[PDB]
Amino acid sequence: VTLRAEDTSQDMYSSIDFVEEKLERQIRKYKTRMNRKPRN
RNA sequence: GAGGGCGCUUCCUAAGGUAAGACCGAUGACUGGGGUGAAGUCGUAACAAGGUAGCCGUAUCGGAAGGUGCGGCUGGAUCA
Repeated sequence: VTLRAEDTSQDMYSSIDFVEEKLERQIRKYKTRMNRKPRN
């Protein structure tokens, strides 16, 4: 898979914070999108 | 002689002490919860049949979201 992340906050430190946490929650979205190649 | 102040004790008796509380405030080592703020860190849950739909009352096991089970209802689905 390929997935980029050009996102924002007010602070660049807060963009590193909330956007890399957004990468964590993206992999949380990518659990069944990765692991569950069976949906049944 | 009567009566009279004083003569003359007591009654109630103001205050002070006692004891055994109760009330109410202040106060307090450490400590339980809650709210606020970071943007640490743990996590996939709750949201779509939101990734095991849940949601209750209840018992019980988790660091924690939570789980297991008793029974009930859609404020639930593909449509059963």
